[PDB]
Amino acid sequence: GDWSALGKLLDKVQAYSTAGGKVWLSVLFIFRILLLGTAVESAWGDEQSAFRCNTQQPGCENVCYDKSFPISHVRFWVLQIIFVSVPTLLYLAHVFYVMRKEEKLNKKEERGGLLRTYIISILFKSIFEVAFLLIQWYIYGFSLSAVYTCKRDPCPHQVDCFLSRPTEKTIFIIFMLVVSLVSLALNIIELFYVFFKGVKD
Amino acid sequence: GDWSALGKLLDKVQAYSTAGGKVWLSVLFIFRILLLGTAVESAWGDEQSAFRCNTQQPGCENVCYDKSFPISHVRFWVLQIIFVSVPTLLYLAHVFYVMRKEEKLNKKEERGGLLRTYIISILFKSIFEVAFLLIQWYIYGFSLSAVYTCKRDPCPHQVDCFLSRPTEKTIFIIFMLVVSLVSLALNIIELFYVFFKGVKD
Amino acid sequence: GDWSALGKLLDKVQAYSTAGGKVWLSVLFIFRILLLGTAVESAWGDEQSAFRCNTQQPGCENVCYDKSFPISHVRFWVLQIIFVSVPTLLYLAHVFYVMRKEEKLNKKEERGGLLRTYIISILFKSIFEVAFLLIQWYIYGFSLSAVYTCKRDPCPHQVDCFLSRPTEKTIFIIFMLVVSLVSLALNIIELFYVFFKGVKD
Amino acid sequence: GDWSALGKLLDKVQAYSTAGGKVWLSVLFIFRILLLGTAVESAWGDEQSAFRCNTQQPGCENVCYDKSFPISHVRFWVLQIIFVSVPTLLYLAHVFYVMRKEEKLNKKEERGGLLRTYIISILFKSIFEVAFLLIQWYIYGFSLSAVYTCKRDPCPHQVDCFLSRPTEKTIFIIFMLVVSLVSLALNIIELFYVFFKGVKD
Amino acid sequence: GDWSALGKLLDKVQAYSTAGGKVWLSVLFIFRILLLGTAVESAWGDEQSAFRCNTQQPGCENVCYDKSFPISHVRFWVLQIIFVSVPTLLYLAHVFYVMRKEEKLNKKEERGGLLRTYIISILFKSIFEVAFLLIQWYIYGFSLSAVYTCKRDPCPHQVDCFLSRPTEKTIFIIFMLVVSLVSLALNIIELFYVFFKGVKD
Amino acid sequence: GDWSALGKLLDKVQAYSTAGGKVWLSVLFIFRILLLGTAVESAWGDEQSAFRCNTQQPGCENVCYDKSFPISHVRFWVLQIIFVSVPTLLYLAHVFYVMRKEEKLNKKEERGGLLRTYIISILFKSIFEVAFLLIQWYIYGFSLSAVYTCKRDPCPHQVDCFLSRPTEKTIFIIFMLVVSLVSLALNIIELFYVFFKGVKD
Ligand SMILES: CC(C)CCC[C@@H](C)[C@H]1CC[C@H]2[C@@H]3CC=C4C[C@@H](OC(=O)CCC(=O)O)CC[C@]4(C)[C@H]3CC[C@]12C
Ligand SMILES: CC(C)CCC[C@@H](C)[C@H]1CC[C@H]2[C@@H]3CC=C4C[C@@H](OC(=O)CCC(=O)O)CC[C@]4(C)[C@H]3CC[C@]12C
Ligand SMILES: CC(C)CCC[C@@H](C)[C@H]1CC[C@H]2[C@@H]3CC=C4C[C@@H](OC(=O)CCC(=O)O)CC[C@]4(C)[C@H]3CC[C@]12C
Ligand SMILES: CC(C)CCC[C@@H](C)[C@H]1CC[C@H]2[C@@H]3CC=C4C[C@@H](OC(=O)CCC(=O)O)CC[C@]4(C)[C@H]3CC[C@]12C
Ligand SMILES: CC(C)CCC[C@@H](C)[C@H]1CC[C@H]2[C@@H]3CC=C4C[C@@H](OC(=O)CCC(=O)O)CC[C@]4(C)[C@H]3CC[C@]12C
Ligand SMILES: CC(C)CCC[C@@H](C)[C@H]1CC[C@H]2[C@@H]3CC=C4C[C@@H](OC(=O)CCC(=O)O)CC[C@]4(C)[C@H]3CC[C@]12C
Repeated sequence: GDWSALGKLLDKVQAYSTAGGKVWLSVLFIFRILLLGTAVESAWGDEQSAFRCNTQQPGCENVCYDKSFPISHVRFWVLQIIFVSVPTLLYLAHVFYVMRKEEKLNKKEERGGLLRTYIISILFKSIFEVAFLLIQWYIYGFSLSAVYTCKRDPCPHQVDCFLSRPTEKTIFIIFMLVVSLVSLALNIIELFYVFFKGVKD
Repeated sequence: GDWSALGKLLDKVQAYSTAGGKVWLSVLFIFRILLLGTAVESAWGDEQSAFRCNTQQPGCENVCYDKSFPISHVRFWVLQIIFVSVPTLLYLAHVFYVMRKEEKLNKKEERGGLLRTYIISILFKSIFEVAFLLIQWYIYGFSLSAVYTCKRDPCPHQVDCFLSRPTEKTIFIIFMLVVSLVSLALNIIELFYVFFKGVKD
Repeated sequence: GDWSALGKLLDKVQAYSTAGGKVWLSVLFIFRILLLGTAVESAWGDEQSAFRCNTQQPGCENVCYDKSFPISHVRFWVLQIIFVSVPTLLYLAHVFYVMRKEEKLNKKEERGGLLRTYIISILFKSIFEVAFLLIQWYIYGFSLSAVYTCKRDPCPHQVDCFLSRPTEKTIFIIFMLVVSLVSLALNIIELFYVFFKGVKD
Repeated sequence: GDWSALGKLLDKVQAYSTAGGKVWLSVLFIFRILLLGTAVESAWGDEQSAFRCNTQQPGCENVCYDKSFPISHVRFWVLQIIFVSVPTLLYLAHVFYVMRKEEKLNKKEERGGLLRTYIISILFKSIFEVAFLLIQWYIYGFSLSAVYTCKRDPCPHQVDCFLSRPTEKTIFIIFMLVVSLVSLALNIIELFYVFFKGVKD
Repeated sequence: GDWSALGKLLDKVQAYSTAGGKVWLSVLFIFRILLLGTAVESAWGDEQSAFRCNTQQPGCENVCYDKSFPISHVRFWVLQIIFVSVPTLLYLAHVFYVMRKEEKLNKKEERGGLLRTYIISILFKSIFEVAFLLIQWYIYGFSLSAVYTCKRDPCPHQVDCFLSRPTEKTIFIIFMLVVSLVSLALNIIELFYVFFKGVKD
Repeated sequence: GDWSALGKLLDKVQAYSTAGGKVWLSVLFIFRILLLGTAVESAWGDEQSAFRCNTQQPGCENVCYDKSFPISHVRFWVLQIIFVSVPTLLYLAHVFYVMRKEEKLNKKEERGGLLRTYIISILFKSIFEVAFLLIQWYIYGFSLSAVYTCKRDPCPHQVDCFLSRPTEKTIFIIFMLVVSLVSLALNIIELFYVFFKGVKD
């Protein structure tokens, strides 16, 4: 029977949030982490072993693979999720510490103080997710072709290379895209609601 | 001695369900997850290493494997199970939050409100499972042959490829099919019972 | 100090069982699962990598391996153990739920009802284990030879193939066989005892 | 504060044992399991990949490896340790159940009964460990040579094969041998003490 | 309900630290360990398997790889993080032991004593992190080129070698660099604050 | 709230030890185990796969590798740490059992007894660590060269072999050496202190 303080912190951290938004956002986060950890990781098990190019020059395949894939999508998604998860942890730690400070102050002596930080965290999450989506659109796009052309030294003129299981990777990319879009929509809806309620004072 | 609240939530979430259906559905879910995680995963350990085609052109085997298997069945099953498991988690979280809200309201002051969401969750589970079954029937069918014909560029005209342990994969596919059929039958029986009882008011 | 209810359920679920049979069956189950998970799994680490056939035709080894081994014994044993473990879990869940229902009924108001299901579970376990043993006898037998003859297309006429470490696999097969025989004997002894006691009323 | 019953069972199960023998036997068991699980397992990581024979006939190396090593020592040690650990678990379960039965009997009503089983367990442990040691002496001996001669079909006349890191395996075999000898000595000392005390009545 | 002593130790160990610095430093440490353990480790999965040099002499690639990479960056980062984490653990253990000693002393009898050690720990952390950064700058720099020249025996004159995915490794190196810079800035800010407050007495 | 007995045992087992030595020794042990388990294990991931010798005779590389490395350093370090950790566990178990015996004796009835064993454990730890260090100095030394000469049958006259990443292994060997030296110094300081205090009576 030592769950009262945890419940108190949980209910105090959810003051200004919508009744429905909490469950949707939590289950979306859980779905994202489960999908990232369970099966999509094995799809990128063989990123370079099965990658072959049609040439005889040794060492050309390494540089061609480097140029084709500047960074694997799995680690990009990991960075995205950790960067969208950090601000909530910061907010939780800050509110926990200030609550303990207030508890000590009231034990010894037996708007905007919190909403501003909440809005800052929400806008940071939104801007980070939209920036990551824009970067992914700019670098890789949202389609993969099984044939790639490589024109980097020391490979002569042009060479051809083939990827592995492009359809599966494309499907998973689309899934991550739609999940991120849903997350952005939920965050912007929450921000609109809180701002609309704050206008009415 | 901190299990009273968990038991209260567990008994409150099982209000309108049948006496017998709960145990059957729970053990079916446990059997499905155990079978998916324990042994069937190792059967797909070598999906592309042992896959060989009878040709000398480099790079043809990659595209032939891509065309033969647009998506591995294991990850399809993982997506199916997570999509049929999410709505129950949503329902549980929603009922937990509303119960906490009612507890706070009654502490400070010392049909269809829930059945509609229950029916929505049941119908969502049924439609998702039947849609996944229909998609699996449409794409892969329910039989695998050890010999496949590939007619994709840059392979000349037609080439032949061989899979690995098709009989074992076919057996596991049939097992998953019958498990899904049992799940659908249980869900439709529960829906029929609850609707029949609701007709009598 | 929250183990009283678990102990109550444990002692209530063991009403009609013999004093000695409980420990023997439990330790047999633990021994079986430990042996299956600890060391025998590594013996089947290389099932197809070390399997070689004496031919030059590409792709013949895959179909020959498929025909030689329709299904690996490890996954067959996993299916057998899960199918002999499910009915006990069903019985436990059912008795737990009915006990909670009776507790609620008696709180608000401050033979064959269970033996039939017990006998059904025992007979189901016995019939499933004997069926699995019969299937294993019919398909694989209980001996493995290091040399196998393959006569399947597209391999010409007949080819020869060699397995790996047949003696170790044979020893483990014999071990699993004797364990299953002991389990069947214990189950039939329990059934005989309970029926003999029920005859005397 | 729910450790009183566990302590009661622990002190009741250690009635007739020596004051010093308990700690020595327990730490010996812990040392054995830690050594088996931590580092010696990796030494047998490459049992067949690095095993090479000096021939050109395909498939001869498989049968030669099978004949050279009928069973890996690691799994033999696992079987030995599980077979010497089971009887103590049986004794603990039996004494726990009879203690619960006596507790229920005394709640409702508010030598050789145990020593015989104890001696049976001790003698079973001793006979099993000595039998395993004798079998290991009879089959593998206690020395490994880096060169082995194979005279099994279909290899012509005689062929030569080489093992991997024989010195390390020999050292670990000697370590397991001395640990087993210490265990046997401790068990026989305990049996001698208990019999000598029982003679005096 | 056994968390009071842990909370007491946690609040006593955070006496002289800033209100804001605690959460920032803790979340920075958590982010660092999560990034090190989650995804960056897999990027160095193939450090030597994919490393190829353009030559025919056997054994030259080993020495060229040894000369190119005196030590992998992952283990260097592990050493850095463990060396910057040890002093805080030492401080925590020391304060815990002295608090227990004082508790015993006061039970039986029913500035600079701690700040000096705190400052020592802070300066040790700062000097260790700056030393590690300087060493990394001196040895590897902060850029990797896909082509390397090797001039070590027994390779004739000069040979060329190619690395793998240099861009990803460079990105992760930059990430670790900026994280370390942030950590150093936070530590120096904390030291400046505590010294400035100690000047005023 | 069930930590009082554990704290009592912890404070009673630390009677004669120095105030400062406890934390230093504990953190040294934690650092050693963390370093052994975290990163140094992966450095020996490829001990035999990358080891190549300049010859054409099959099977010579196996015996040359066996002669070059009689035993891997990682398992030697594991044996060293387990052998220096066992005596403390023995002392803890013995003091726990005698404390329980005294508690039972005083409940029913409502120098050198411990220091000798403490000194025995300390001297055993010191002698074991110094013996392991001497053995490591005698067998492997403290330096590794990338080129090794092999003169064992059936290799003709002399052959040359190359190791992998010798610099990293040398650095880790030096690290383990200095850690062991620090441990020996701490143990001898503790022994000197306790003997000096015991002289004064
Ligand atoms: C070992 C794990 C399984 C449990 C211990 C860690 C948890 C207490 C932490 C880790 C990650 C946290 C989550 C990280 C991100 C978010 C998104 C966050 O989104 C919001 O709705 C914004 C803040 C709010 O409205 O509460 C809600 C909290 C949540 C689910 C956090 C809840 C608390 C979690 C589960
Ligand atoms: C770490 C794990 C082992 C325990 C912590 C998580 C559990 C509390 C959750 C995770 C998955 C949940 C299950 C996911 C899906 C379902 C199907 C669901 O199906 C129904 O019968 C519909 C709803 C109902 O009638 O209760 C019943 C609840 C159950 C078993 C859930 C029960 C609660 C579970 C076990
Ligand atoms: C995470 C694990 C280690 C603990 C949580 C799960 C256990 C509470 C369950 C899982 C598997 C169950 C076992 C599965 C099969 C059987 C065989 C069954 O056989 C019988 O004797 C028939 C029924 C009876 O007489 O009780 C006895 C119960 C037992 C050991 C079950 C006891 C309860 C177990 C250990
Ligand atoms: C998950 C694990 C770490 C804890 C849960 C299981 C333990 C409660 C069991 C598992 C294995 C058991 C051990 C298996 C074998 C033995 C040898 C046995 O040898 C004897 O001295 C004979 C019997 C006696 O004199 O008590 C003593 C008990 C012991 C250590 C057992 C003690 C209880 C153990 C640790
Ligand atoms: C099994 C794990 C997940 C929990 C058990 C171990 C923790 C109790 C320890 C392990 C590592 C420790 C951390 C290691 C390093 C630091 C940095 C340290 O930096 C400071 O702010 C300096 C000291 C202070 O101001 O408190 C703060 C404590 C913290 C987070 C420690 C807090 C306590 C931790 C989490
Ligand atoms: C699952 C693990 C993380 C916790 C359960 C096991 C611990 C209770 C044991 C396992 C290893 C033990 C350690 C092994 C070796 C030593 C060295 C030993 O060195 C001394 O200072 C000598 C004895 C003393 O002065 O106390 C101190 C105790 C300690 C840290 C032991 C403390 C208790 C430990 C952590």
